[PDB]
Amino acid sequence: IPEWEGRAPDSVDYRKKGYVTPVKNQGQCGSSWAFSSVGALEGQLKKKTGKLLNLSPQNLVDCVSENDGCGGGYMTNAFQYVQKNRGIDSEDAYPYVGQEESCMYNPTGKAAKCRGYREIPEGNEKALKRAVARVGPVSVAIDASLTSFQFYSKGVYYDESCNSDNLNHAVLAVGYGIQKGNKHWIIKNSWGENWGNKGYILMARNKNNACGIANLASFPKM
Ligand SMILES: O=C(O)C(Cc1ccccc1-c1ccccc1)C(=O)O
Repeated sequence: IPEWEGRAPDSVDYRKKGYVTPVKNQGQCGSSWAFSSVGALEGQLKKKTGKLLNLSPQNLVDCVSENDGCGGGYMTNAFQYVQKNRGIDSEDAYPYVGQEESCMYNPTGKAAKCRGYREIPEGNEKALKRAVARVGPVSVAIDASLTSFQFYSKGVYYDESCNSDNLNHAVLAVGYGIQKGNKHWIIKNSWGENWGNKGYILMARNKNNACGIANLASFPKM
């Protein structure tokens, strides 16, 4: 029963399974791509080794040379860096500063490795669902620019004005399900525990790829 085949469960929540580290705060730096990347790596590290450890977004901000540090970046590029670098440091060994600095990677602080990555077929929410169910938390990019998104508190978020072609923010899909009849994705943000619902938002699922949720989705292989 390969990932893209067979019975995917109705709901999944990796927070309940010890796959998800505490919600972080990226601060004034535009590094959600690095927080989304470390989130997906943290999930695979837990699955592979049984240990849950904060990995270093600053390691990615400083060292993934073609990403733009606090100016944006692609999670695919972050996974490729960890593969070619033969590791990524832990948060404790390479702590978050909130601004791009010179690369200070140290193998002594290495906490995970990467064997490559796969991308979800663009716009395909069924493939994203099967990936979350079979692999673990998946990095995704969304339009987070709307006031309705930024001041979300509860419920399943849907806004017809969300622009699936304006992928301005990277987050982590840690599960999916249904709430009062409304299908959703369970999304870990990087705006602190004070944002949304303890740092999380439920985003509409199977509603025409709302906010672009399946347009730039990927996971690392480990
Ligand atoms: O197509 C989607 O995205 C799913 C549905 C689904 C996806 C993947 C594997 C199985 C199912 C499924 C179908 C019918 C009953 C129970 C489960 C959904 O609509 O939630």
